[PDB]
Amino acid sequence: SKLEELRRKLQEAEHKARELQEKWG
Amino acid sequence: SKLEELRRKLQEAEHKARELQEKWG
Amino acid sequence: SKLEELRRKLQEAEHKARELQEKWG
Amino acid sequence: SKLEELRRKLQEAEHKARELQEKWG
Repeated sequence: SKLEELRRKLQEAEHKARELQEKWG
Repeated sequence: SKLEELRRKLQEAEHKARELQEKWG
Repeated sequence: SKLEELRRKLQEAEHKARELQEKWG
Repeated sequence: SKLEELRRKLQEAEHKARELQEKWG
C-alpha cells in the first residue's frame, strides 16, 4: 500500500512536470 | 503554483519513502 | 533544458519505484 | 540500499525543483 501511494504521488508530480514543460519549454 | 504543486506531490512521495524505511530499514 | 532535466529525474525515480515494486510483488 | 536509493532520487528531484523555483523567483 505505501509503495503504491508513493508511486501515485510521484506520477502526479511527473504529470505536473509535463504540464510545466508544455507551457515553458 | 504548477511548480509548487509538483514540489508538494514530490514531498508526499518522499514522506512515503521514509515511512517504508521506518518499517524495512 | 532544466525543465526536461527535472521531468527526466522524476521519470528516473518512477523507474526505481516500479523496479522495487516488481521485487516486492 | 534500494529504498535509500529511491529516497535519494526523490531528494535529487526536489533539489532541482527548488533550484528552478529560486531562478523563477
